[PDB]
Amino acid sequence: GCVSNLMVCNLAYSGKLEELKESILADKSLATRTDQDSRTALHWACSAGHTEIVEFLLQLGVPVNDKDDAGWSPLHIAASAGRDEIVKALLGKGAQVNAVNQNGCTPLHYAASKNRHEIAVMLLEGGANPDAKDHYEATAMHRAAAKGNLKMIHILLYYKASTNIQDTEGNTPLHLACDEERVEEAKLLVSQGASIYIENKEEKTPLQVAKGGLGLILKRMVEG
Repeated sequence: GCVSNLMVCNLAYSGKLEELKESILADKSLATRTDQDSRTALHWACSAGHTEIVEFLLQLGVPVNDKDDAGWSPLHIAASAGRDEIVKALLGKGAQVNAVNQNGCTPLHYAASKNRHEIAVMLLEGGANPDAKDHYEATAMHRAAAKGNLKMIHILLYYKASTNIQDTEGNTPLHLACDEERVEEAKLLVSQGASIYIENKEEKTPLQVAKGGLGLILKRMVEG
């Protein structure tokens, strides 16, 4: 099905490399032409996951940090959709790992909440701010802790993410982990220095916010 009023974007999202190549080579201008969503063939290739296509466009010299209408860079799209090989190609053409979309999110926010382990690594290895805050001042850690993506928390801690940052509801990742009971998560978060003392905009602490059986575990981990 057609995703664009622009032929090339369709060709790209569909995987018609030969055709696409015929066109672009015919009108190099087509590699940068925008559509109804302000997207180029790059955006659509990244979305659909056509690596070969991304690489041809990249080597043609098209821009790698151009945002569509919602503020989505190709790296935003490659990250959110699990295109590991494409994320690699983008970082190798200098894609800005810290670009923010309209919603205040970086590529790492999406890699982190959809559990893109190998892609989170690439981003963080590529200079991604692990403490990047959205519009609610929430970080990847906030997400991982909430959803209890344990392997992801490990990754974010290896890359030096803060554990004691506060969203606009005054909540730290450890708050979130406790609120949703994430035992191993809330343990691990505090074994790396998450405060079991700090209060949200409800003067509540992580312990106050957890279902007894876990608020105790934590206090003894730190106090005993």
